[PDB]
Amino acid sequence: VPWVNDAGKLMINRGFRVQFNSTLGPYKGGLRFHPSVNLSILKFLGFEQIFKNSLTTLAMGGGKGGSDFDPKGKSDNEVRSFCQSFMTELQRHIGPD
Amino acid sequence: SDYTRSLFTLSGPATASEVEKHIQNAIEFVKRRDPDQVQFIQAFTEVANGLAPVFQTDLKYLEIFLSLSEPERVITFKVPWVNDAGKLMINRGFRVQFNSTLGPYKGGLRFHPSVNLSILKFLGFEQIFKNSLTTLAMGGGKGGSDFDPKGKSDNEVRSFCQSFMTELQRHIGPDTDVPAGDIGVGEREIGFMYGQYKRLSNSSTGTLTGKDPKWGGSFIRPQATGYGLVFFVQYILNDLHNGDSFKGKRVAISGSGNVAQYAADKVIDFGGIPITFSDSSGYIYEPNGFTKEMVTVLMELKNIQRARVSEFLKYSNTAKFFPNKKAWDVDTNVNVALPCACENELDKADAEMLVKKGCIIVGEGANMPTTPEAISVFKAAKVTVCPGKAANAGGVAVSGLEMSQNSQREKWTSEKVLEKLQDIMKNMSKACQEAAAKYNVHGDIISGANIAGFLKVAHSYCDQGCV
Amino acid sequence: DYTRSLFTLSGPATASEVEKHIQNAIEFVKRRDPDQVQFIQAFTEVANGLAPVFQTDLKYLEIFLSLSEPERVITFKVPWVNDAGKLMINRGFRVQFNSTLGPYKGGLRFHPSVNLSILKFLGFEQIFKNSLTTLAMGGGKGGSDFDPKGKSDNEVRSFCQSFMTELQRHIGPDTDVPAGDIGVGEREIGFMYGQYKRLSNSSTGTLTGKDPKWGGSFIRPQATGYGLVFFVQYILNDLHNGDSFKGKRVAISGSGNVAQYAADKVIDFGGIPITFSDSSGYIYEPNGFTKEMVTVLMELKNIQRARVSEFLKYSNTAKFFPNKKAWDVDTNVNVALPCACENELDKADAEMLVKKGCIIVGEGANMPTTPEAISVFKAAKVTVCPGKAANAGGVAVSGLEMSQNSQREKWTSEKVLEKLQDIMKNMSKACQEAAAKYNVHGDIISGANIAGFLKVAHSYCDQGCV
Amino acid sequence: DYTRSLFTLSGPATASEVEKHIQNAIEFVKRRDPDQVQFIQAFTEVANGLAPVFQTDLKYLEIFLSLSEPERVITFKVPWVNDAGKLMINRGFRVQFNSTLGPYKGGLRFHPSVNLSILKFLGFEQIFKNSLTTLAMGGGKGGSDFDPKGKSDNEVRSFCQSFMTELQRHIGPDTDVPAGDIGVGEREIGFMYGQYKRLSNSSTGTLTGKDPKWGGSFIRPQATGYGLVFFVQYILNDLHNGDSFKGKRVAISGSGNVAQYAADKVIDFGGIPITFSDSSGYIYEPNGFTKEMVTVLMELKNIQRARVSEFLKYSNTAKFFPNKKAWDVDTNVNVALPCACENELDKADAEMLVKKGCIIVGEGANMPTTPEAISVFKAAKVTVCPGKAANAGGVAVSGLEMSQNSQREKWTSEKVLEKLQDIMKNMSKACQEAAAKYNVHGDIISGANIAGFLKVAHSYCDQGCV
Ligand SMILES: NC(=O)c1ccc[n+]([C@@H]2O[C@H](COP(=O)([O-])OP(=O)(O)OC[C@H]3O[C@@H](n4cnc5c(N)ncnc54)[C@H](OP(=O)(O)O)[C@@H]3O)[C@@H](O)[C@H]2O)c1
Ligand SMILES: NC(=O)c1ccc[n+]([C@@H]2O[C@H](COP(=O)([O-])OP(=O)(O)OC[C@H]3O[C@@H](n4cnc5c(N)ncnc54)[C@H](OP(=O)(O)O)[C@@H]3O)[C@@H](O)[C@H]2O)c1
Ligand SMILES: NC(=O)c1ccc[n+]([C@@H]2O[C@H](COP(=O)([O-])OP(=O)(O)OC[C@H]3O[C@@H](n4cnc5c(N)ncnc54)[C@H](OP(=O)(O)O)[C@@H]3O)[C@@H](O)[C@H]2O)c1
Repeated sequence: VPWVNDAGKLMINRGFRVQFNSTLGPYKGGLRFHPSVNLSILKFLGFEQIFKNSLTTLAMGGGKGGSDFDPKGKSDNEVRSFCQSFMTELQRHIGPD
Repeated sequence: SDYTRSLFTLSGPATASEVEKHIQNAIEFVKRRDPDQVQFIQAFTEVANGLAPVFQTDLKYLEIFLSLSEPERVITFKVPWVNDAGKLMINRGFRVQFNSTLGPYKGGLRFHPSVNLSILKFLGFEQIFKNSLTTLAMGGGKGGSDFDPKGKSDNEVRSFCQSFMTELQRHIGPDTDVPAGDIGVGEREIGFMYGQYKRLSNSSTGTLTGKDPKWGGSFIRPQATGYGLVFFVQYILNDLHNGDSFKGKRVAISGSGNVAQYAADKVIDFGGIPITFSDSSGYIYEPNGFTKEMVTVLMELKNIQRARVSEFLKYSNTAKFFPNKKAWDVDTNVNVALPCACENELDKADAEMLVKKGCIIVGEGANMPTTPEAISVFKAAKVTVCPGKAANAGGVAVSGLEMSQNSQREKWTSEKVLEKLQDIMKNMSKACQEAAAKYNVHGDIISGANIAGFLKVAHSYCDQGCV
Repeated sequence: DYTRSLFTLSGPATASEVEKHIQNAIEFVKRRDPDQVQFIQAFTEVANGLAPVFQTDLKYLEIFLSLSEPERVITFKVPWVNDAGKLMINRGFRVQFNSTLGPYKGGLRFHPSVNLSILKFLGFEQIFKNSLTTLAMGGGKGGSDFDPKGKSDNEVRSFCQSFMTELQRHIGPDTDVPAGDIGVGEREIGFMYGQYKRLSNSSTGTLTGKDPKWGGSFIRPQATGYGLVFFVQYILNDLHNGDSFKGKRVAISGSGNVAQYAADKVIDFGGIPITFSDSSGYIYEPNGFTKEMVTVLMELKNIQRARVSEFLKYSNTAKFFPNKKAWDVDTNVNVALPCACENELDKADAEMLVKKGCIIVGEGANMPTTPEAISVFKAAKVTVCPGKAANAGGVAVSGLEMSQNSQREKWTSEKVLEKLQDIMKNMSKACQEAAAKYNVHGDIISGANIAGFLKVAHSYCDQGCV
Repeated sequence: DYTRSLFTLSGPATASEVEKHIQNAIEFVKRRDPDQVQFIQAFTEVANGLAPVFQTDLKYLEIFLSLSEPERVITFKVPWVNDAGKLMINRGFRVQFNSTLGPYKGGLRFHPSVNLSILKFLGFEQIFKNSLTTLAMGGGKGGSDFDPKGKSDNEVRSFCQSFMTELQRHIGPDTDVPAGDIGVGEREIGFMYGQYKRLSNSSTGTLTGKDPKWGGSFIRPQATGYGLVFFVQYILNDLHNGDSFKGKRVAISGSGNVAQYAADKVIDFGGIPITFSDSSGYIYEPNGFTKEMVTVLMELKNIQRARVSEFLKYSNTAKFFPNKKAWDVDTNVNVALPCACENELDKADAEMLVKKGCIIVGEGANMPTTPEAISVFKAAKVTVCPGKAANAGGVAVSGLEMSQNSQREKWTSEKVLEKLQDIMKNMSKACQEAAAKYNVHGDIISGANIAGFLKVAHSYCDQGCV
């Protein structure tokens, strides 16, 4: 995820979307922006999310995603720039169904 | 002019010691992001250290290099398939789409139980810069699976290939990502995957390379790496050794596989005399050289009989075999050394032998054949070393020519493909020479290959807005 | 003709009949777009240039009218954030005028004056210039009212990325291949290419003018100047009974890329370039500029950004005349190549050139020769090669760039140059033949109008007039 | 507020300062589109109606200006072959103005007067009318200068199919859902729907106004008239402390669909409709029209296309007055419902109605009440229900049609009617609350302007101002 901060400097962060299971429905799960984020954590949350979503009785599968992007210390405009760049790639892999 | 200067935090010239520290900071940052990707960390380190002269002119290139070390896209996916017993099996599939600045992601697929993300990232990262060296419009990538072909029936490999391509087809295409073969993926696997891709996409395009000539394949594929090595060395001899040539030169070749065989054939076309071949058991030696007829016999022994080099004495009264020794040990003057066997095969002692025997140039057919200590010996002796990442790129170069033929919907003759491969090696050799002279030192082709490969990607990356 | 029944007007017509029908067409265009001053004027000028065709068959006027409506125009909001962090909104356009002969092809202009009327006039004319190249290219034009002046590199990047975020939805390697223009050079093409590649996840020839390292072509810098000389050389051969540039004194105006490379190619053909110019004046070498002298001039203009007068420091034979046009030079001139700007060659300049011995004019710039200057040349039987054909070398090489991308093969410089020369050979022959066919022999301006129009018109009817 | 830093202007301003800023905004809109007279007037009128909002925070003026640029406008040539076998070319349009709250939504107009300025003005206002419905709908408008008058059914079919051949590329059930308007009724909706389904190979709610047999909704013909009466009914309850239509004599102007169905719903609520009108005059029933009498009037107007005077043949009690407006009727009038045309209710008409006892005006037509008429009503404390809210019933039911298509379920007539009433219930409440918050209490005209705008502006900032 390349994005330009308020100082005009290019920053590069890592984005993830773990699409774990779609048996009962579309992948469903939150996005976490935090410096601690990595594949192991998102897989653990996404794996468990399959079965919590199953318990709801609704047609929802399991997934989880996010980035190591750290919101702390960032201006509103810097968050906007990262969010737009993050979704520029993510949109290719998601959708209402 | 410079349109991206404001984007970079690191900038300006730097001393050698400042660059060494910054490289350490970059390495540590890469480690923190991927603490246990040992091969990828090592790959980032080796490429970075080869670029110190560029970083000394402008530290912005180190920031660009770090940004290139993050893949644009990595796809991991479950691959379900049913074996011949009717049991469900699950394997992991990968496609590392590392960089597309110069063109579509390009890189092979490996099916082997050792495959994991770290290995595919190290191969994909280095592949960006070799593919840049071909001068062709190709990015860098790598993929595969932990699926183990050993012990599997043809039908089981077919089942896996179809399920694997069922997911991969979603992320590749003729203008996006063109995979190829590697360990565990040869013509059988390329054929099975191409059929599945064609069926799902309902199209006939050059989305894989390594295809059969009957459906989109290219000539010169078996000969590409050996021929390209000899083409590269020939041009270095003319440009850097004032009109020198392979003509009349005794050429010690190590290895007896496809690279060694076809390097010898092209050496003969250029008038050189190949005197040796080798394998893990020893080396064979012809005092007056091997002819094309003799190479043909050796090719049959290795490719059909699967014999050792010693078997060749059965066919030649002049041949001599020396057990448990390297080709570099041969007692005769050697003017050109072509290591085409494996990494670290030419050590400090071998290089010292070769200098005394009269070696003027080394051409690497294998990957990293020359040890660091051997390279230092060659540098002091003024023996040119042609780096493998440039000299053995003929195989990937022909894969690019296969893409060109598919885009043009025209199958080229053997002669046209060969001329194009030769022209690619001419421009690659000139670019390595020019980069070395401009940035580090004249005649250091190893430095020139590192610089020329990187800079084309980095400048294009800035042209494109660093996205 | 399988489309004959679709059109009401048919058969030959007198000049007065053609004028009446053209007036009815113009009025219809005015009612549709009452205030698009530039577009109405462009439709009028092209229609009047096609009178020889309309007199043979009035059906062509109805075809011309149906071509005057763009297939598709897209206007869109472009939001972007400047370096002060403030949201700015600009208007973006892509006029996809006609795709009969190939994908919509045409440049992008970033300038505060840009509006729909201007882009429609440029896009309409671009259909017929692109037709003349003989390549499979349609016609279009686009851009934005974004003003690059005063903008940082980063602000141009932000705008370019947002602009292409919308534009990518409507373009493609087989659909619409834009290029550069005023305000859109190497910087902007690179920023837009990167954004397009990221969004489409593909590496294709959807823009031309790219750097040779990623899909670009050789000869692009030299394309317009080289093509101008190729075209004049072939017109001299075809229409002036084997004549050539050899031994001819050539007055060149301008000292930019077009003038520099036109001079280089003139020398290759044995011509003698005697002048260069800029806004300050013109320089003159009585025995000509050599390739070495041109190289010195190129260094002065491209590196030092100097005036032409600086060249006198490097040549003792050179003379500088301030505040004068190259056409004023006191010597025999056989060829005039205006390569500076529109309206640089006026009636008085043309009368001078005729007296100095000028036999042919080649337009490297856009509309350099005024209407009265063209009348003087026509009455004197001095051939004028229209810019729409003669300066088409740039768009020609952009088409060759599309071929190289489709072939995924970078041609050598020599192959591109041979391809460009063959294009200019066929263009000159088609201009000559069209002029002769319609009874205005030697009128290369008419021949260029007819050849460009007719290939589009006939192909349009072949395709069912959709 | 996460978008504050993006806007240059911020903070409160006096009324005169806001007037200066609005003038600067108008001048900017004028320079961008110098000759779009209708659009400039629409921007001016909406901006002046939002002055109270701008006074609290000038950032809302910058947001309003950014909304005035369409996200996307597509213009395209429409070729079709008429019954004589001749090729005709018309211009097609789709202004996709704003999608902040949902897919672009707005009708299509086939009329020779159609141009970009008119469609932009209608599309811009459609953003805020659709916002008022509380439904997830953006704003848009489209059509063609194609003239249906004099055309055979087959020619309309040919044009509709060619028109949708291009339009389908830019619309979709989640992208843009067009509807009917002048020149585009059931016939045209059916022809276009068939073409869209064939090309897309899908059956979705990409058009509204469809027949109930294939994706259509009940209450579509009655929606605007019924919704007008619902809106006034709730305003009477909310602002006039429990008042209602019951027992009220209602002067209605016009005799088309809006007037007819408003009269029917007035009767349902216990009101007495006393007048109808057309360009020739008005008819008057001293004891009111019954539902049966309205049914006779509907047959006369929709079949036979007769004048209102023709109703006197069917009623001995009816009186006809030539060359006069309904507001002139000599009797006590409690409610006025202008359902004919813009500017039909002028200052003199408002003074008459106040004297006759009028307590509320409900606008079925677009801008029926002149500014001077509005001044008279405010002094008399007569509430005016703005058309942009009161006549939103048609677009509201178009949204309910989208919901039924998304659910693949046809609702009963009663369920659609219930949802339409609830929408008008919430719309009236939102208008009053907006007026109260900005200290224009009881000014439903301002409350409708503010509620429609603010939902879009706040959502626009929520979404990052893209
Ligand atoms: N062909 C290509 O596409 C290509 C491209 C780039 C780089 N390369 C590199 O080039 C090298 C050889 O390629 P190839 O196609 O010739 O492979 P190959 O067909 O396996 O031949 C390798 C040869 O080297 C010999 N060898 C291995 N280890 C040896 C040792 N320790 N001492 C002496 N000889 C030894 C092998 O003999 P044994 O049978 O006794 O092992 C064999 O004759 C490898 O490093 C490969 O990665 C190949
Ligand atoms: N190169 C192409 O492919 C291309 C593409 C599109 C259009 N054109 C047209 O070709 C012409 C310029 O081509 P170019 O690329 O060579 O542009 P350029 O590099 O800017 O050079 C233009 C030359 O003309 C001179 N000039 C401008 N106004 C003048 C005047 N009033 N009197 C005398 N000289 C004057 C300029 O000198 P100063 O330094 O004093 O301005 C400069 O030397 C223009 O008509 C342009 O629109 C060319
Ligand atoms: N129906 C909707 O959902 C909808 C949608 C958009 C806009 N509108 C607006 O609502 C109003 C009417 O809607 P509608 O569908 O009921 O239209 P309609 O079916 O045409 O009815 C309009 C009525 O007004 C009359 N009229 C026109 N000009 C008049 C005048 N100067 N004096 C007196 N009567 C006059 C017409 O009589 P003649 O036959 O003599 O003209 C006709 O009876 C218009 O302002 C229109 O813009 C309605």
